[PDB]
Amino acid sequence: HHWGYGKHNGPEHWHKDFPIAKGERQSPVDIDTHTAKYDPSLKPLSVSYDQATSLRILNNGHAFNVEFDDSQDKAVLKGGPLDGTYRLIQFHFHWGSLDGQGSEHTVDKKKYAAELHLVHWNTKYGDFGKAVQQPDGLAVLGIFLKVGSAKPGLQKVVDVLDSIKTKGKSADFTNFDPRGLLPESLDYWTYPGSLTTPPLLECVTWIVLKEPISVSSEQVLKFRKLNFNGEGEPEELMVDNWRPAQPLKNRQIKASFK
Ligand SMILES: NS(=O)(=O)c1ccc(C(=O)NCc2c(F)cccc2F)cc1
Ligand SMILES: [Hg+2]
Ligand SMILES: [Zn+2]
Repeated sequence: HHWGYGKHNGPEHWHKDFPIAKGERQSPVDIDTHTAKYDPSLKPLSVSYDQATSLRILNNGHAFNVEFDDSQDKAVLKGGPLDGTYRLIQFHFHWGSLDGQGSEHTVDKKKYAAELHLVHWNTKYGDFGKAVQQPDGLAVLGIFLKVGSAKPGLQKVVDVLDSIKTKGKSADFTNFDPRGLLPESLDYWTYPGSLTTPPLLECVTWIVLKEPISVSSEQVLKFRKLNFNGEGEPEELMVDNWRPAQPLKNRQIKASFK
């Protein structure tokens, strides 16, 4: 049936319907800090989210996405290893059933409690659908979440989760500022990869921030109360919706710092 994160339809089965799962540039990967190459020609990241217009938050059965209006250059990502402008279309998280797991990428094999993905698409391609048919169509900003103190900027997201408990449910979510989810430093690692969920298209330039943000135990607890199932079906808690790290193969992870 449809792919999932369970025993019978999880990551290890995806290859059957999406053969690209065993490709050459799959994500996520483990970031070996001692092997990453400091590249002094990498420009600083430019995050312009001052004009961001959030619209809706939705539970799609795999995670919850906060969608933005990408009809024009309102919230964009430029600089870093990117060429051209990339528009923010949505952000979502991957998290675990326990605090010691949840992130997709790992640093020196270390797993974080969750990982935030800010999905952007290259404006040169006209629309998101075209962008996903190109090796440089997407840019995803990956941010790690570690359990500690509450992140004020995340609370609005946490408060609306009750409204979208089950698959298919959505709630209007305007005036949310994504800048409140950013760590203080924009230092990062970057490597060419893919979507971490089917169809696993290899169209992504991954930019993983070095500094993680802190969220309270109660904040991530609320993520865990979401459901994979739709209303009226047997309850399956939405936890551990992350894909294990893939082989790096012939790729180099570059760092923007030393
Ligand atoms: N975890 S992650 O790598 O950042 C990521 C980001 C975006 C998407 C997505 O937009 N799905 C849409 C989509 C389809 F549903 C079908 C075909 C192409 C797509 F882009 C999936 C995974
Ligand atoms: Hg592609
Ligand atoms: Zn993701």
